[PDB]
Amino acid sequence: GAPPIMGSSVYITVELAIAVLAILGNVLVCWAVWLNSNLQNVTNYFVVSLAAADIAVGVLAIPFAITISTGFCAACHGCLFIACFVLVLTQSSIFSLLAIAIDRYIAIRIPLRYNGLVTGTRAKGIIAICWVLSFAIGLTPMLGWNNCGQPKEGKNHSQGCGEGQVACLFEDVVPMNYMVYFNFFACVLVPLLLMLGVYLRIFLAARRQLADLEDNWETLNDNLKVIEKADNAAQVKDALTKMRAAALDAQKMKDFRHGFDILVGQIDDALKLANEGKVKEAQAAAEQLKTTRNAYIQKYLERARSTLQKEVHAAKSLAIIVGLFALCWLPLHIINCFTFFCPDCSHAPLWLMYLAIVLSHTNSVVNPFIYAYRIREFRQTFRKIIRSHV
Ligand SMILES: CC(C)CCC[C@@H](C)CCC[C@@H](C)CCC[C@@H](C)CCCC(=O)OC[C@@H](O)[C@@H](O)CO
Ligand SMILES: CC(C)CCC[C@@H](C)CCC[C@@H](C)CCC[C@@H](C)CCCC(=O)OC[C@@H](O)[C@@H](O)CO
Ligand SMILES: CC(C)CCC[C@@H](C)[C@H]1CC[C@H]2[C@@H]3CC=C4C[C@@H](O)CC[C@]4(C)[C@H]3CC[C@]12C
Ligand SMILES: CC(C)CCC[C@@H](C)[C@H]1CC[C@H]2[C@@H]3CC=C4C[C@@H](O)CC[C@]4(C)[C@H]3CC[C@]12C
Ligand SMILES: CC(C)CCC[C@@H](C)[C@H]1CC[C@H]2[C@@H]3CC=C4C[C@@H](O)CC[C@]4(C)[C@H]3CC[C@]12C
Ligand SMILES: Nc1nc(NCCc2ccc(O)cc2)nc2nc(-c3ccco3)nn12
Ligand SMILES: CCCCCCCCCCCCCCCCCC
Ligand SMILES: CCCCCCCCCCCCCCCCCC
Ligand SMILES: CCCCCCCCCCCCCCCCCC
Ligand SMILES: CCCCCCCCCCCCCCC
Ligand SMILES: CCCCCCCCCCCCCCC
Ligand SMILES: CCCCCCCCCCCCCCC
Ligand SMILES: CCCCCCCCCCCCCCC
Ligand SMILES: CCCCCCCCCCCCCCC
Ligand SMILES: CCCCCCCCCCCCCCC
Ligand SMILES: CCCCCCCCCCCCC
Ligand SMILES: CCCCCCCCCCCCC
Ligand SMILES: CCCCCCCCCCCCC
Ligand SMILES: CCCCCCCCCCCC
Ligand SMILES: CCCCCCCCCCC
Ligand SMILES: CCCCCCCCCC
Ligand SMILES: CCCCCCCC
Ligand SMILES: CCCCCCCC
Ligand SMILES: CCCCCCCC
Ligand SMILES: CCCCCC
Ligand code: NA
Repeated sequence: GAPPIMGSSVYITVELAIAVLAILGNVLVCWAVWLNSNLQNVTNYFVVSLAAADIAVGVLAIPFAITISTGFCAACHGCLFIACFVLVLTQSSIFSLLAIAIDRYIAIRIPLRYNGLVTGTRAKGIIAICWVLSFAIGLTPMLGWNNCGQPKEGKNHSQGCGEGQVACLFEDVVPMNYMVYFNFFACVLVPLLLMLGVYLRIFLAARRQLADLEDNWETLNDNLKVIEKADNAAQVKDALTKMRAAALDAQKMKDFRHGFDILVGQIDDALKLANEGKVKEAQAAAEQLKTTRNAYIQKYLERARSTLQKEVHAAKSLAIIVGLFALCWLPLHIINCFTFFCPDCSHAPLWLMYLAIVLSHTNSVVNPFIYAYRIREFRQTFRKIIRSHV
């Protein structure tokens, strides 16, 4: 086989390239949120926590990955810290992605309660708790779920390690049952399936809200046509009963309120005429509603639709981030499943292990590109920072 330094040189060069780009792009994200008060909202506090975890991949996890590739002699607990630190950063990423999804689900489900429920102060406390939990989950092997008690004595003596020392190789110190059942199934796949569930629920909520606005609108217009081609008070009365219910529903901001006030008032004016049997006076009064609709109600309808469409576009952008996380991490998890569940299978070759490691690290480069492409407020801020400060 080719001298191992040759494959190592390629691996290390690739890891350093990824580290440089992870740091630069994620620093830009943080700098943008810092500069632009329009980016300073609770959603973007989780974006910043996620960017911090990605900067720590370039600054720490990649140098650790380079180190552990050598199989250097180390105290087994020092070795575990180097092997497991990236699991803390990845767990922190999962908590941030889950928080973003739930945040967007609260914003679309109860918009009026959002600002008083989801505050900056609460977000900061959740981020701190999530970072503590990420340390506890990713460094669980350091608590004694590890192979330090069953060292590879042949590798230890071949590499010349001292006493209490092991050849520091990931799959010699970190148990595969930890990596498959605890890390992958419980701590990554369950949260990814939950996020999939939350985004589903966001898109279902948006679609139901957009459908309800269109139905209210159509109830308005159809009942207007019922009233026109009507032939007695009872008919005009029944339609105006529908319209009034529909109009109070659409209502649920001074220029807005004046609109629904006029409309409801006109509906009651025409209701009083109908109840008095005055059918043509009722119909004339109902014809008035058309100018209230054209001048106020169509404006509110188009603004509510535009807000919901923006929320759908934003939820697609954030879900793409989750999909790219899944694409970059699953290969390594799936290889661990083959290693663990298929002892009769040939182990994935080294070149494939290193490709899957590098792919996982590339995930710390991509988020700044998704933001620049998909989110106008980020792209415009990145442009200002690059033109001005470079
Ligand atoms: C990547 C780049 C674009 C930016 C990096 C920024 C800076 C701050 C990186 C900092 C790197 C350090 C944290 C690296 C730590 C390296 C440690 C883990 C190396 C350990 C090697 C060691 O212990 O020596 C080996 C022998 O001592 C052993 O065989 C005997 O005990
Ligand atoms: C995010 C996505 C949209 C795009 C991601 C792009 C991905 C595929 C990264 C591309 C990099 C590769 C084309 C090149 C990497 C080649 C590396 C993995 C070769 C390593 C060879 C190897 O096995 O060396 C290690 C061993 O020889 C041993 O010495 C221990 O280091
Ligand atoms: C602020 C940032 C830069 C601090 C980074 C400190 C890092 C590099 C320190 C903290 C704990 C350290 C480890 C502690 C113990 C051991 C076991 C020893 O047998 C080999 C070195 C090794 C594996 C150390 C490597 C360096 C290490 C990982
Ligand atoms: C999430 C997307 C990108 C799917 C990627 C699936 C990857 C991880 C799959 C596709 C084919 C798979 C390989 C197919 C066959 C073998 C041979 C066996 O002896 C060890 C596992 C190994 C080497 C598998 C590892 C995982 C593998 C590389
Ligand atoms: C993509 C998300 C939603 C699901 C993840 C699917 C994972 C857990 C699946 C996909 C392919 C599966 C593997 C397919 C084939 C084998 C070989 C068998 O001898 C042991 C089980 C094993 C190794 C499976 C383990 C679980 C596995 C890796
Ligand atoms: N299985 C595994 N191996 C390694 N590194 C060692 C690659 C290797 C595997 C076998 C061998 O004999 C020599 C080297 N890093 C690893 N990182 C992860 C990981 C992180 C998150 C999910 O899986 N899994 N993983
Ligand atoms: C991109 C800047 C320069 C890139 C670094 C060059 C890579 C050469 C370093 C080789 C060191 C190898 C150490 C031992 C590896 C053996 C692992 C089995
Ligand atoms: C918002 C600021 C981020 C806060 C980060 C602080 C994290 C401190 C370290 C966590 C301590 C947990 C210890 C559990 C693992 C012990 C294994 C040796
Ligand atoms: C296993 C599910 C993975 C599916 C991937 C979803 C991503 C879709 C990509 C379309 C939109 C991408 C926007 C910009 C792409 C830049 C990539 C660096
Ligand atoms: C070896 C380093 C790998 C980093 C690859 C990251 C890809 C990010 C997407 C860039 C797309 C830019 C297209 C511009 C037209
Ligand atoms: C402010 C952080 C700068 C840290 C630079 C650390 C460089 C680490 C070199 C490791 C040498 C290990 C060689 C073993 C003999
Ligand atoms: C900054 C406030 C401290 C946060 C306290 C974390 C509470 C931990 C509760 C149970 C821990 C379960 C860890 C799973 C391994
Ligand atoms: C054999 C070395 C083990 C070191 C573990 C000592 C620290 C206690 C762990 C407390 C974790 C609390 C985190 C909050 C859930
Ligand atoms: C989302 C699917 C998760 C389920 C994957 C579980 C696979 C268990 C594999 C058992 C293999 C047993 C091998 C014995 C020879
Ligand atoms: C990084 C994940 C995608 C990798 C796709 C490559 C598939 C080739 C697998 C062949 C390896 C077979 C070796 C076993 C003897
Ligand atoms: C705007 C409030 C968000 C604060 C998030 C900062 C996260 C920093 C954690 C650093 C841990 C790296 C090891
Ligand atoms: C309100 C915006 C504040 C930006 C916080 C920057 C956090 C960067 C921490 C990176 C740590 C990596 C070592
Ligand atoms: C006594 C040698 C092995 C002990 C391993 C300690 C690693 C954890 C300390 C790191 C501190 C983080 C800043
Ligand atoms: C600039 C960052 C330097 C990368 C750290 C390389 C550490 C490799 C250690 C080899 C252990 C014997
Ligand atoms: C991979 C993104 C490239 C960023 C271009 C330069 C921005 C500099 C940020 C400050 C360190
Ligand atoms: C575990 C991550 C969940 C974060 C939820 C988002 C805000 C809720 C505050 C009441
Ligand atoms: C592997 C399941 C997670 C995928 C979620 C992506 C949403 C489009
Ligand atoms: C259903 C799980 C039992 C199989 C365990 C296989 C571990 C090699
Ligand atoms: C024996 C090496 C085959 C594949 C090399 C890696 C592809 C990028
Ligand atoms: C210049 C960095 C060299 C990488 C470690 C051998
Ligand atoms: Na990450």
